[PDB]
Amino acid sequence: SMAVSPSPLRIFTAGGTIDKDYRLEENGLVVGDPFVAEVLKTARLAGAVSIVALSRKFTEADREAIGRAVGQAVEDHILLTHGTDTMVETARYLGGLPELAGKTVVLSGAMVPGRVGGSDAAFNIGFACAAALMLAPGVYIAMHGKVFDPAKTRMNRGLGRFEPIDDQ
Amino acid sequence: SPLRIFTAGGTIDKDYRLEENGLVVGDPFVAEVLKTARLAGAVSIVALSRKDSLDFTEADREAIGRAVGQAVEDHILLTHGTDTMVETARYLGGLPELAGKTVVLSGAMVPGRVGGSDAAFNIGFACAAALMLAPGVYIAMHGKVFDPAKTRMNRGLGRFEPI
Amino acid sequence: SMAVSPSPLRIFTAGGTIDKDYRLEENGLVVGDPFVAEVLKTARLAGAVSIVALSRKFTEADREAIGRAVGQAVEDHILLTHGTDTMVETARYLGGLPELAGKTVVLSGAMVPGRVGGSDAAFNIGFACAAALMLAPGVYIAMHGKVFDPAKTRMNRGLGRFEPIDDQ
Amino acid sequence: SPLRIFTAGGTIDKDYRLEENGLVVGDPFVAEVLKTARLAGAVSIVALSRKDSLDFTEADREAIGRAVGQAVEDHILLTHGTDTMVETARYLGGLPELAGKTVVLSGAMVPGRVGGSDAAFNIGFACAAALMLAPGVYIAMHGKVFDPAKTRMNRGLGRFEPI
Ligand SMILES: [Cl-]
Ligand SMILES: [Cl-]
Repeated sequence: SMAVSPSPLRIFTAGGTIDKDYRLEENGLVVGDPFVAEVLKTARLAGAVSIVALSRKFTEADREAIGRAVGQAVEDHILLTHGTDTMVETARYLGGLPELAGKTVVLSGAMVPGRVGGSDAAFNIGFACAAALMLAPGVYIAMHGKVFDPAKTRMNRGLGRFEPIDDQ
Repeated sequence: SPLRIFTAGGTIDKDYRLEENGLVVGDPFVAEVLKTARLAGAVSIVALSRKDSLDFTEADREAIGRAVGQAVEDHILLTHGTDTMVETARYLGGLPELAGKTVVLSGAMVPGRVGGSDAAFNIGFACAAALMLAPGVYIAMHGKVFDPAKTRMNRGLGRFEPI
Repeated sequence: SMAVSPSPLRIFTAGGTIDKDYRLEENGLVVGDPFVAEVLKTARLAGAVSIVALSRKFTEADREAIGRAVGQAVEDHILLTHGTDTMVETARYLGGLPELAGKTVVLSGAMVPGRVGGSDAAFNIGFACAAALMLAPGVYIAMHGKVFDPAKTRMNRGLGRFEPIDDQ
Repeated sequence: SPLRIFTAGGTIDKDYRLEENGLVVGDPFVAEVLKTARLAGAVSIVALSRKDSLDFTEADREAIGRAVGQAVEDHILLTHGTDTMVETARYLGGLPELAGKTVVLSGAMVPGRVGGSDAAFNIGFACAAALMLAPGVYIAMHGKVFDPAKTRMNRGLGRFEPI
């Protein structure tokens, strides 16, 4: 009965801008290795986090595999790192799965790749890990130091941020 | 909810100076992290100290408490050295003046301006904790929330641990 | 007659991978501000270096403007930061201009953008600045910790480096 | 020409350690810069010391001289602390054993592992200097080549300057 640190959070990675990295062959960026693993490596965690790579790019098949992976996890606190362009569509899909009803599921990512100077990625990862641990069960987007309801959120391209959709 | 951030120095903020041939407490690293965070909402940062957290007196903790009480915000982050973080947190937890606020202390084991630092992760985690936790005083480090009354720094592990 | 530090090196910037940076609007890299200025800012220079931006991308017109700028400089030590894909063509062009005959002219750049993690850029800039100051008059490519003769150099794409062309 | 790199410690190599609550001389930063330099040619790196350059004795300088003499390479870079860089350089310049070699000393005013360091620029500049300069001993810092016999560190400027 010595103390055992639990590992209540599992992270799944689905690619996106957060993970982009330069390749000579492409003369540009590709979706690379998961940047969340780099951030957690130096986080001096008390426990650990289980990080599972799902994809590196989006068909209903791809969202369905994500829902299967999230639903089959033993953990009830889940972070999914993802591209911002279809994050709302994935989040809305996950919110329709009854098997997620007792889980806190947070999607996050970055507007700037983690491997590019001046990125929001490390901040967003810390914020989203906490959100996944602390929010009540449901599906959320955590970006810009804010929690978003997927049914009432859109990307504002001129602003470069997600914004809430006001009730009419 | 608007977040108020206070900076009290510590390892997180250390930076190299030629004159000292070593590290000193420099400008608050939380401002560098939040500059690139693309924040959607209400934040402001206030400097309180750059003094060594080992050199904080009961008078210094009383002045930090009064400064946090000056904020009308009910969500507070205080960046601080880890050496006496538990002493400041326990002091703040005893002030009836702060009872409606969520106050989170955080910092870093490695300076933000040194390679391989925990600082940016800790700032994001602690900002969320200050917005989401119920009223009280907490330490947010190591991807965990600690109760100050039941926490110590374990120098053998280089981490806070529960008592 | 107190000591005055000379500024014998002038730098011209013509863009390339070295200067690439992420933009939200593009969802990828563009040619950004000159990365050589960022490196020299923290170099604690004894003197200074004059950095002039020429272009951010290549027509004979573009090479001709570069030759005009280099030939009109008062300095006899010149570094041009440039993309690696046509560096040999620019260098060979400059080597044909008699008005450059007393100048040491070095071209350099980076295989990885300076603003991406793990870049060769800062090393290449320090190496190329020294090369421009120390080599005898002529036109050179300085990359990979090596000096290349433009008439006897090609990019080896499989290798990701310039290589010499052996005499037959 | 093959370059041999020797590492004698100094600010360039400093890194943060929890146990010290500050910087110590860590692993050689020149190895980190050259790992990403995509080098075309012949290089090797040899560790000599992590001892404080202020604490180098005449015996230590004699041992650095003998170590540089063990290299068959005629192009040498020695990374070193700036406090006694001029003393080591002047000592090496007097060794007839080294007369055919180009030996360049360099380092950094800011540790390579601290943000805003001169280290990577200084390493690239000093590698080129070691390949290109005529036989002799030099200091390569601040984008300049210094003659050790005619150089001092000006602590008021934070730069080497000619005498
Ligand atoms: Cl791209
Ligand atoms: Cl220190």
